Amino acid sequence: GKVIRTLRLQKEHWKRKHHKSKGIVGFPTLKNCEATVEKIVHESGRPAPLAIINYKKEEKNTKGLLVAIEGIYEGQKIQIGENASLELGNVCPIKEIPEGSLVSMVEKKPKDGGKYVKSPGCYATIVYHNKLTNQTTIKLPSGERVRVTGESRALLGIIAGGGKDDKPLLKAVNAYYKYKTKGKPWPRVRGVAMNPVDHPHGGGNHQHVGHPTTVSRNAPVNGRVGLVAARRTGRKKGSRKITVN
RNA sequence: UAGGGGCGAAAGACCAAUCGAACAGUCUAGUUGCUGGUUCCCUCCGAAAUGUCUAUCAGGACAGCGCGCACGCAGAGAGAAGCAAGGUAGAGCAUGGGCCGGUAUCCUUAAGGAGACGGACGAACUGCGAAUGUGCUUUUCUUCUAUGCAAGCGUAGUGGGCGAGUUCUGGUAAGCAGGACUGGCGAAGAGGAAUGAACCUGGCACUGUGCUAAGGAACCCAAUGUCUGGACAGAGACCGAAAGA
RNA sequence: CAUCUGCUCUGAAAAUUGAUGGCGCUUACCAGACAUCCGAUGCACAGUUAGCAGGUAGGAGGGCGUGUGUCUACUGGCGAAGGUACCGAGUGAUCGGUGGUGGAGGUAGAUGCAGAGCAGAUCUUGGUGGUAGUAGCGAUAAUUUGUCUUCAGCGGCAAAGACUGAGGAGGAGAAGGGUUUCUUCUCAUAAGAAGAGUGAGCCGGGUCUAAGCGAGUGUGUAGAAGCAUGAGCGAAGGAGAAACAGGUUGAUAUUCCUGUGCCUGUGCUGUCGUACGGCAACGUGUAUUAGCUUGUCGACACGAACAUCUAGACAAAGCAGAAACACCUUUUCUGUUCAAGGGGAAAAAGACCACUGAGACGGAUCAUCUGGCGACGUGGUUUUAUAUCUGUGACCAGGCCUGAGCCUGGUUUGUUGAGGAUGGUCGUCCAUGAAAAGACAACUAUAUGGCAGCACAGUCCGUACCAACCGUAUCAGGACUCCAAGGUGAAGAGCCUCUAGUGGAUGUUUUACACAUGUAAGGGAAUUCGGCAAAAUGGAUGCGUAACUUCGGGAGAAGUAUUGGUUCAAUUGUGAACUCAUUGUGACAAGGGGAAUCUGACUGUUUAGUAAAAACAUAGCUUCAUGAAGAGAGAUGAAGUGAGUUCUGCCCGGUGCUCGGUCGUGACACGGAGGAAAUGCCAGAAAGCACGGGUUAACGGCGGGAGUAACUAUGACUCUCUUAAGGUAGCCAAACGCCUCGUCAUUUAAAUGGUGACGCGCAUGAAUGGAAUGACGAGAUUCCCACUGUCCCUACAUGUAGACUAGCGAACCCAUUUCCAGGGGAACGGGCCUGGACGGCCAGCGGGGAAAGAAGACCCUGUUGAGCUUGACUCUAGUGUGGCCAAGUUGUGACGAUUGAGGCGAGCGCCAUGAUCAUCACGACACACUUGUUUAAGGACAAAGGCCAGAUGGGGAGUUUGGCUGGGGCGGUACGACCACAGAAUCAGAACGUGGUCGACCGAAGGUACUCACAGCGAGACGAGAACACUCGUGUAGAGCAUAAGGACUAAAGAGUGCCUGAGUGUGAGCACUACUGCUUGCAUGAGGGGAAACCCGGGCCUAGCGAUCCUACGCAUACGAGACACUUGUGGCGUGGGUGUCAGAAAAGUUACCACAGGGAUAACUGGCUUGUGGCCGCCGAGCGUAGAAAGCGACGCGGCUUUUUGAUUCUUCGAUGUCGGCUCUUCCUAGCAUGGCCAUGCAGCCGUGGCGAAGUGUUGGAUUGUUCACCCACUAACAGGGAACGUGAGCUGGGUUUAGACCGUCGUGAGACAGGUUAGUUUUAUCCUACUGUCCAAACAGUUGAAGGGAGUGUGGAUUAGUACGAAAGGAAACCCACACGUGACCUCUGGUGCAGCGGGUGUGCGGAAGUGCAACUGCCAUGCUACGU
RNA sequence: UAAGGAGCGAAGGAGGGCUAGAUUAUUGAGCAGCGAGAGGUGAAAUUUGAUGACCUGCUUAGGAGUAACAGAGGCGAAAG
Repeated sequence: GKVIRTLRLQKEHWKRKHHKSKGIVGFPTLKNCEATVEKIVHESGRPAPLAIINYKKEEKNTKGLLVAIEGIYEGQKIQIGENASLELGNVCPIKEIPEGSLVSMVEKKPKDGGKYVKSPGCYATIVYHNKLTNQTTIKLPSGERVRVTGESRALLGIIAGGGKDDKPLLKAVNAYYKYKTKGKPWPRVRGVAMNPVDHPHGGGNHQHVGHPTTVSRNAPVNGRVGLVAARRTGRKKGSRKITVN
């Protein structure tokens, strides 16, 4: 047969375009700074708003981008790095923040610029500090617990734009605007409605799959469709998670 | 974004009147056990549609039947006369299978059974047995025979057949399917059955005079009349049963 | 009288008209005989001749002709070759001469070399016919008259008549074209030839940057591709310094000329400058370069309402000129202009500054709103149009003259108003709506800078025209944009007009059949698969509006009434009166409505060119995988179901996916033992596999049999088999039910239909999603109201073609000689044989030419393909897993490998610890390697490369998927062997002919020598019986012989008993159609067997139990071995084993309804032919039955025929094509007689019937369900018989069924896919030829006639009278003449319907100044003549 | 007014809403010790344990609750 939809959309001419982008998002590199928030802006592909910051490096003014936490305003002064106060919207070394606190834009290793929590409405929880090894345990929004060194930086607050998934998209055109900038195929034609030249689920005198939909992790790429390496299937209840800090 | 690739609100849709794999050009005069065609005259000879093996059944090869060149040469698609083998037609029912009825007598019953016998029968019953056909010897056995036979060598076509008379098997039968024997049409014209591949007479270089065949002889149409019996039905010359006055 | 033989007779019925061959024959027949004649390519005689003589496929011998070579002989201007008429020679292929034409070359003989002879190939190229002066040439607005040319153009010009109608058939640009544009001449004409024509600082290109492309360099590659970075490039419609009026040419113009300007720079001469004002909001002053830095401009979505301006359009008055006047009118028409640049208001809308000090309150918008972070008020500051003036006069209208110049006007007011411009507000979004070049301000330094005059400069390329573009063209198609008047009306709708633009194949009143349209008595879907098509409804205003519902909707529900003109009131609500001959959204424009069911939620999308859908999409719902990112779990990808409401039961046995451990297996490397060494051997061994768990909103799956309740039925209850679990809740003859047209109710006169119920449901059912509704479908289906030419049943009229005529002018197709009936024939003839008939012409028509299209698409065959699937065969990319490979450095412990000095148990193995090399975790440093944490972080790990080895692998690649066969498939095996039967008494001998057997078994069931029988039957012998052991007599096999069938065997070949391993070893010859195989037989040998010996034995009493080349295993002796020699491996020879059952021997699964190619009537799906089982119809006999009684009527059990209208059986004709079911329409034939006419019998009183005979003239209907033929009901009737003609009839129609490609359901399949199972959507081409048929002319002067031959026509019902009669116990109950009607036939318009071309009238919208006369769009009342039936 | 409503003074109650804290207990994980059974009942089986249960230490993570004092005691319109 021919090449499936899933492979074609991974070729280079289909990658997302950057022509409307504001810049690369991430923290400054300097040990200490005082910054001012210049503007709060929407960026074409992203639902969380961005804040433009201004800080001096040598004598010269320089500009950066952060993801906005909820409760900043244009004109606010913010303090970055060691010796910053625990005030909403400051950036601090993680070892300085008390247990049970909520944080965003956490660095996985020092000076990486911030990864981890970046989507609207999300946060992470500080669950443990180890005074020997200088590690800290953070609980991520998937439920995963990960350990990071005390020298990493983090932003104090919750990411702006929460609640967005409460309102249903009642019409086809509303879905159109949401997926127009994403990589997923919309509208999505079902594999059982294709001919066998186009998809492993195609063909036959009734619409059916005909073979089990759970497939191996090591299966060849042009036929790896369906539920890939599923441990279980169906709507029944699972089992207890195992937890360590 | 480009061909075993694209693109698809999915129809195998669309990608320059081309898409269940584009166009241009080359390899390439790709291959073909299958269809079509294959160019002058006269003379002489003249088939086969069967057997064995084949991923064989619309094809091959080997053998059998033609022709050419021919070393050589007592032979013959016919009879007699001695001699073998055969189990069909007819005939029979003696081992085996198998239908109906029995006198005297016998056994029991007071029923039935057996029976000295008669009638009816078999592709896989036989005690007897033809005609026709087959083989052996003898030219020291009639009759024919050189314009004849012919080892050997080289090489062709053929390997869908069909029909008549006599017979057979399967089938209600069939211008049906399948065998055997002797001549045909295939590859055969001419005269006759009004017409007809195969039926009757009878086998063809080219002319002329006579005669016959088969079939005809009022007229169409070359040749026709006679004698004796039957027969009356718009009958017969061409044409159907059991049953009948 | 009874039998038998001959001829006649009865049994004896088929579809166009018919066949002893015809006409005829009764003395042309049947049977028995007789005469002699006619008749072959045969026979006789005679010529010619080698004479011996037919011939396909095929084979051989001798000759004729063509282009060129070598030689010999000749020839041509006193006319060569060629070509054309005649004449001679040869059996023939061919050859020779004569007369005209032609104008320079040509042969005869013998040999040599070949591109060496045509009727055909749907042959190749070129040229020409018939058809044929024919088919056609005419969609759109429309044309007439005069006059000149033209020389014969509806060409030009005047006057009329029309049309596009400002979302134009008008005026311009772009893409595309490229001289098509202008002048002259000529026809050569959508034709040529010769010239001429496009002028810029201010218009556009050359500039900037979007999405993006990229030279070079780095890395890579055999070279490439690719990847990282990046000079340069990327918009004639995005950003982008500065121009406008009026004139002029045959053709250019914001480009030329005149006038008035502007931008960017340069230079001269004058003339001034180095600062101030306001509480402030800010002003006055035309101001230099340069630089940091901060900001602004360039610089931006959609939608709605409200202001203001400008084009435009109206109406009054003034003047100037036009139109109209039988009448009337100060009625009607055209005009009334002002650019860029300069100067400049009031106004409206917002910002802001000073004073002031406000509320349970003031201000303010069409709408939101607004104020102590300062309201109202009073005075100011600033930003954004426009009117008006100047632009020095141009331009327009009119008058007077004129081959030129003068003169006069261009004045005032009101209403409205964009489809253009601008301003400040408001709404929407999980969508927030480009960059850069180039500018400007503030701040800091620095200063000869501003203005006026005059002068200079600004390169290069494009510039004509389009109705001329792409479709083979002068093609009804396609193709990016701009400007836009008046009336009617909501409206750049339709209809009518102004500005501007427009047109030719000719004449004829022109039948039939058409194509676009009108109208119709009475009836109203009766029509048809189906209301398909048409009709009906229609705008605005008011009254009045149901079920159900997600509460939004349904809803314009439905149902009803009103509407013109005039003259008034009243001011947006509307009222009232008067008036008209059909009435008023008058033309144009403009919904039919209701009740239910199946199905998809909705708007949206799709097979360009047969499918618009129930299919796809969609919002919502659920599952899966991941902490990797230029992205970071409210994320990023993969699947399934299909909005909302309400539910979503049970199963982890199989298959898959996933998790955990090894107990076993499982590669290469790395080790070990041995040997002179190679080859082998042993260990070792990840992941996988196996094993144990999880998982169905994963693939999917979800039962049988018996009994049992006070009538019968049914079974809550019991028992029994069975499993992974035995279909829960719901729903149903449903788009899913075979039987099936299921049963009951309702709808109709009548229901294969619809709806409601019921349910052991062939084969319903739960995100392979189940069930109940709303709103919305060009979706499928049933019914009702309105409405109608769909129909009964057709008639009349209009336009355009068509017929005839002038001008112009083709194609398909074609072996052609073409009237029928029967016969035969390749089984349906135009042509052949025997009969019936025989002409040409013009216009129509569709019976035939199995008419033309196109090497049948269905079906089979080919050792021909391609797309797609998987549990087919053999490989492969990707993904995982192991060991090894760039000398990192140094610590600690550990297991392991190798050998000593210790200890235990009757020097052994076992237990202690001490030295020698690798080596697995763990630490701590920095040097390889990694990362924009980069003057940095990690770190010998990772990540990325390389060489070998295992695992997985329809993601892909190649290929295969036997044969015979009463077509193929499914089934069997007639595919290798053996016996019997038949195949007309040797042997042989076919069919999916008949009855069967084989793929082995046995140390004896083999070899030998000797002994004796057997199966039964008749007597005996205790228990002991039907049947126990023992005896005597008979006993030709009635028994046995392992295993089919046949043959064979008696002191044995059978049953016993003894001994043996001949079921030896070498090597020959033969038989069965004879290779393999099986058997028969010769000679030589054994320290061979059995027997006294003669004799016998190298398997089974005989006929069946089996297999090549190459490779490999074993036995046997004799060989070979590379320069030489020794050994371990190897190679030769003979013979046996390991195996091919498709058995004279390849290594192999499906599907195509998406399909291709070569062929086949060697072979299926129609018709025809042969047959007639089965279907239908008729005879013979007489057992019984009929109230008696064979036979009025019947007729068992048996027996003989006919028919082709049923279905089989067979495969002769057609696969380079004979259009396939039913209906509609129309004609003819048959009889086996339903009605109607004449008769005979009766169990015939009469009435009504029943059985038969001669007879085919005239009849045999309207409907409901269904695609039906068929069936079954209702209504009528004299009666509602049965059939044929290529299952009559598609260049006659229709297209409901079946049978291409889309899609749903059930059952089957792992799947692609299947299903004489159900459902819905699905392109019907061409006559102009010949012949037939229908009419028309000629053959046939004119007037009057004749009648050969051909055609043919009237059929039936009722009433009255006989008559309440005959006849019958009664009840009942018949038989001419006359009159009324229906159907059919032929005519006719006096009457009555219908139609409206000629004729008279009326109104609506808009044109010609009014009235009168009238155009266009079309509407409407009456109606001559004519034609017609619903009339006579 | 030994009818009602407004108000003053000192005091009492598990009456109600909110904010910030608490002693144990029951489960779950981590690590350490030990080396065979634990659980449950009238009596037992499903079941769990050498991948170390049970029991004893130390760490942690959550979400409920307020024992004994506590009564013919108190409060509220009742539910509480």
